[PDB]
Amino acid sequence: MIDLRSDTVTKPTEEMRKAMAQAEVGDDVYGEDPTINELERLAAETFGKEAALFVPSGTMGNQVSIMAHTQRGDEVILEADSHIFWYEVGAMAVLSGVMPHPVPGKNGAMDPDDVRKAIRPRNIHFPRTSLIAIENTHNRSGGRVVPLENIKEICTIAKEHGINVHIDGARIFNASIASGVPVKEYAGYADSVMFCLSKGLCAPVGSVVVGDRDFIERARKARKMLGGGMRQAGVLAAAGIIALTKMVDRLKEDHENARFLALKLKEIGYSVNPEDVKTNMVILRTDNLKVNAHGFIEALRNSGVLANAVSDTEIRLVTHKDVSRNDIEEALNIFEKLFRKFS
Amino acid sequence: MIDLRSDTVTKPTEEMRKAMEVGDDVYGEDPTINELERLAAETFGKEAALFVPSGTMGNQVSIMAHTQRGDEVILEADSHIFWYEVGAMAVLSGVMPHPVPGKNGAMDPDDVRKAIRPRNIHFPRTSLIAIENTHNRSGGRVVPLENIKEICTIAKEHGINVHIDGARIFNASIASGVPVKEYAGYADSVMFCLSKGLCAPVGSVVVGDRDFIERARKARKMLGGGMRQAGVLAAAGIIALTKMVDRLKEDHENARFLALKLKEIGYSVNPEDVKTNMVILRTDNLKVNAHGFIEALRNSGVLANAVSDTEIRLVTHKDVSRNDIEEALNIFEKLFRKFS
Amino acid sequence: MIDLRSDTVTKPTEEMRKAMAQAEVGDDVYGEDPTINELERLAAETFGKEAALFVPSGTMGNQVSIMAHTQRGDEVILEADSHIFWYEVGAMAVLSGVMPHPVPGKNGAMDPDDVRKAIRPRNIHFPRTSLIAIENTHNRSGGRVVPLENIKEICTIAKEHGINVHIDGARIFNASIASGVPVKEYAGYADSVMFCLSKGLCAPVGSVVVGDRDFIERARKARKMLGGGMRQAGVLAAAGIIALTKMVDRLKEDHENARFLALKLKEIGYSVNPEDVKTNMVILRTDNLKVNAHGFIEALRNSGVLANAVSDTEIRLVTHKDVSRNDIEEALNIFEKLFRKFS
Amino acid sequence: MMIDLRSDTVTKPTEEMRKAMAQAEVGDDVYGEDPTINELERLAAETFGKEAALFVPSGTMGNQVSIMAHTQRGDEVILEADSHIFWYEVGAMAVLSGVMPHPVPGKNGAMDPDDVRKAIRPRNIHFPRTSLIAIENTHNRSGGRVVPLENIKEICTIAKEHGINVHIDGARIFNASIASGVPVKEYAGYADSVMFCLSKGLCAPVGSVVVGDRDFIERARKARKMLGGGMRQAGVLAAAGIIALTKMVDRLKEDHENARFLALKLKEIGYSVNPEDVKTNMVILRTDNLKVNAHGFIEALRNSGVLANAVSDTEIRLVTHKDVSRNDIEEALNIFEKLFRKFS
Ligand SMILES: [Ca+2]
Ligand SMILES: [Ca+2]
Ligand SMILES: [Ca+2]
Ligand SMILES: [Ca+2]
Ligand SMILES: [Ca+2]
Ligand SMILES: [Ca+2]
Ligand code: NA
Ligand code: NA
Repeated sequence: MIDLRSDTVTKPTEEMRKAMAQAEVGDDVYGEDPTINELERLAAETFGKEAALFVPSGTMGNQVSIMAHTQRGDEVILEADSHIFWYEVGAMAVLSGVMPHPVPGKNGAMDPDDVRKAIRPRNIHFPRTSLIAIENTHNRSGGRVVPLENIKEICTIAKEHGINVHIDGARIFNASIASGVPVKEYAGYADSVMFCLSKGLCAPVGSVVVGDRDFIERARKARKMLGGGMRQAGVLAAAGIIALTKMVDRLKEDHENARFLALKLKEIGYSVNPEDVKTNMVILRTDNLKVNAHGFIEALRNSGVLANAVSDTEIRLVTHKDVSRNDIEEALNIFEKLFRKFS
Repeated sequence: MIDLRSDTVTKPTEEMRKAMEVGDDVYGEDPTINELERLAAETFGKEAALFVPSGTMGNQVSIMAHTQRGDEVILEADSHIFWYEVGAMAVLSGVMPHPVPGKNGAMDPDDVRKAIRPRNIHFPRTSLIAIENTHNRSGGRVVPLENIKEICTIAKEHGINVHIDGARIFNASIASGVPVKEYAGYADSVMFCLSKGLCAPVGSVVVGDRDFIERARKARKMLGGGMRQAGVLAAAGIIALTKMVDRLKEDHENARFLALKLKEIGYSVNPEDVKTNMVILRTDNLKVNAHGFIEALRNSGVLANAVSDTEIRLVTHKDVSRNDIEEALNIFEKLFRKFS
Repeated sequence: MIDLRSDTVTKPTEEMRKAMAQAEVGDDVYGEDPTINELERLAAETFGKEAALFVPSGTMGNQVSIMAHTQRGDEVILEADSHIFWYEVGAMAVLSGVMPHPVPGKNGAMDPDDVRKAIRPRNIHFPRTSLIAIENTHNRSGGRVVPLENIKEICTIAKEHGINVHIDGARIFNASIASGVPVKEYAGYADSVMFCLSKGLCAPVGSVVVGDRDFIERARKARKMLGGGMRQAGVLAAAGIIALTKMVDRLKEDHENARFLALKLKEIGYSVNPEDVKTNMVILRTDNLKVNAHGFIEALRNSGVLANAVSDTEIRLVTHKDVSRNDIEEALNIFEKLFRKFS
Repeated sequence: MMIDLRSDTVTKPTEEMRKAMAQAEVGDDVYGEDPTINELERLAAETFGKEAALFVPSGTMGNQVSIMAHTQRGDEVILEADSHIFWYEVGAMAVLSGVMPHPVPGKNGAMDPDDVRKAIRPRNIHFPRTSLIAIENTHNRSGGRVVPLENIKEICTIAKEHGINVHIDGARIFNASIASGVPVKEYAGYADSVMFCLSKGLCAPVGSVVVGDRDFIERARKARKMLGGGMRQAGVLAAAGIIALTKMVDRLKEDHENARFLALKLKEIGYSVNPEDVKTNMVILRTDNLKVNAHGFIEALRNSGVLANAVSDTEIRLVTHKDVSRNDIEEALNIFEKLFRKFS
């Protein structure tokens, strides 16, 4: 089918499948897997950091980072619509015993003044603000790119207060492709960065956390506690190396396809705003249709297109490697036919 | 000094000092604690009650008794549980707060409904909604009974518990005319303070169903609130609950007078917003910010707390007489000349 | 009834009642209660430490100490039969996220070599051992006194590893009166000590934690989090000062009464060991009786004597200010009658 | 290269596994759409006679999500005093679940049922609630010892009477089964949940599986999401797991035969080992009759081409697995014989 549900559904490339088959492995618990070691070395190098740690998921990447940055009772400033707050099962409270301090943002960009104001003064009644998290290409807002200046401004505030900064860069390469800002530049204004290998980059499993050597050592211990300490994970790391080193540039194609899809959907008559499409996500409202988002998703599935409803009136369409321009053209033919039925 | 920092500074009345029969509460044998809890449960129309050393403990054992690890707790964005309880909900219960904006403590029921998490693997389970009555941060504002009723209805629909942080619920009752028993009927649990406007030296009480209170009592033991001959404290608590409620009206009168007169001097206050024992004073029209003005106030005989860089909270209580208020106003008058 | 269940049942003396009624108080949250401040000053001085913190209970005292000494995932070495492990509702795991590491002891004295062996090596699989707790006048062994030499040897081991030492001194003054070792000497070989005011010292409520200034500041914030931050607690502190300054010497009376009780129980024929009784507790075994401990407790209760069973064959008898020699004599007459019935 | 007797975790994928992983049919497991993971879980559930199963990236995660699903904050978990959950899982039970471990000493990994019974907390405000009893099968620390089915049966009876959950840390449960002749479904029949590893003796590169009732597995799956074990196209890993379960269990007998040979021969040389205690893939060697300690002996073995781990200042653990052949065992033995001349 034509899967526009998310970029998480990307499948391994033929190059990845071959590398997994001949991957050199070892027990990572002993630090003896050569491929995992190389993946971490490459990731550290790529983001200009001292060290890196491979994890089974972006969620674990964010959570081990929070654990490594905080102490029980601490508070973590984060954007009110960020993944760490909305889609990580309340893990920060259970695993680290910390409280989130949601700060509103405009498409992922928290006003530097609101962030500075959310920092807790030193008082017996108050938690200690020890971490500030920023999400780049903010998911909930529709894959928007957080301006480099916003990140730089918040980094300055953090520095003045002795507060750590973590960038949830699950889709940081999409941000870099859209903005022209190198990932090293983003990373320089953060103490840690988590980036996904299993979304737009097409690896089957995993993410990576990069940061200072001492922070990574603490995160590695947290990873062991959480259950992310695998054995011969080099099989996964082999695909990860290809994802990191060879699948970044083509993300531009996903952006082009998302924009083309949006422009054409608007032409048909669907409620979409092509001007809001900055990366690989398109938000489709169903207010003008005879059925709501849930009913329209079912009609789409019957015609060969998969998508998710994110509310009763909104559907999200996400492009990726496994959605070609031909697939986009085919999907548009289907959307055209469904508009005749449901407008 | 003229202490306007909080109503927590109230000292025991002579009758409280004399009242302060005991036993070991761990064995449930302190008769005065037992009578205090019996009286509290009766007053709020609940099955059981639990004495605790502080309102923070009262709120926290209630959260522990209402939730499981990983749950989410809907609460007002400027509520005490979120801002002034040291992140205890995350450490003690492993729960995540889900702040919802409110207008003077009143969360729009529709916003509360939208904050409830659907059943999905990525989401915590919303198991509790907390409402703070006479919302501190907004100036000791009274949350409308209709707001609480509506939220209770939503909670019922979804099978979610409701906890009322009633640290100053009697102040609310006195101002609104709504009996505390009526407020409590729309909640599963209520925590109310004995150590603030009611003048007891120590403690608060949590009221609710018998099974919830049993869970809260075990949580209290875990937290370290299981005392021995606490009847010494309970004796003052009974007097606070049974003899000190009516006079809260005097604190409201003094707060309103203070606010009215401060407005006349020229300070940035809103006398029409003052319905209980608190006055929010803004410093945007002064030459110094809240922290600087608090220091000046201290040097002239007046104690108050800054609640932000531009806001000061003034609180009245039994130990601040009308004469004290008049004396404070003379001081505020002099300081307006200096910093305006 | 004649209460031998625990020394927690002690009621305030007339002196304490007057002091509580006349207590000079203030708001302790602002550090303004003069009586709490004097009690803490006196407590610190008495234990030879720079700071102290009054708490509502010994459990809170131990738990805030654990919170202030550890970080999530740490391990706490403690005696296998200690109160922190058995009677504190699993608080160490919930509040501090730490693991207990039980070590056997002989009457509360953990073999120093066993303690050194229980310290975890630096390995990703292992928690960090950051605290060693020692209980003085170890309850479960029968109110036994831990030798100063034992604490001294453990202190040296702790210093070598950079590990903190906490003494659960709930009944430390009973230990001091029996051994002749000043409480400041026991405390000199520990980082922190918690002692109770509400047991043998007769105060109605509370305990105190003593230690270094930084540690106490962290313990004070932990106390706020747990809910032990009270307002005009000077009412309780007034009785606390009398407990500390005027009720220590008379503990020797409780020790004398416990010894007399044990000797006479042995004379009657009960299975007791007077040679093991050096403080205010007597362990009585029901081995030679036609009933188990629980059934014996019931028989005692029906005859006017209260006590607790500590196992299916052992019951604990505890003396205190509120059980006089006359009461011990009357209890013995009852014990004599019951021995004829169940022996 | 060196003879690695450090652990069975070092097993490398077989040629068949490598091909199945690279060519695995995958999908997004978060949506429950990876066909290979789904088949691995179906097969695992069936093998253990349970309704459901959950793939996890490690045995530690398997145990921890099970503890999370079986307990509430403040609960106590009875477990053997030398078990992996207590010693080698980074204190995770306290941090993740807020539960207290209640160690019960065991005899060769087996806790006496009456000691388990006595460890259950009475209902009292001072005591945590005992909600889970964990049993480790082929108990590692004692030397890969096999816990009898009757021990597990008796504990199950006690747990049922008290309404307590039972979890089997079956990291090496197939080793127990091969040695005892007891099908794994029989061990599992006396437990609410069982975690078993695919990445040790079964030779898969990554992961373990938890089996149990549908509702428990659903709760464990949500715990897995929270801990970060919710992967995407994990079918790549599951492909090797299916082969581990279907083709690598019977040969564990070879690992046991190799360990028995190793022990018998080490005894003949003069080392302090007990061949009579060796029934699975582990041999405990004490250094009591050597003029060196445990760590020093490990260093000497390393210098001679043999890798092992010290588990005490006087104990070393030798583990056999697919990647150590009988010829490798003979080589190690010949070296052990000589190093016996140097250190005795
Ligand atoms: Ca993927
Ligand atoms: Ca007061
Ligand atoms: Ca007492
Ligand atoms: Ca007499
Ligand atoms: Ca392996
Ligand atoms: Ca050979
Ligand atoms: Na911590
Ligand atoms: Na729970």
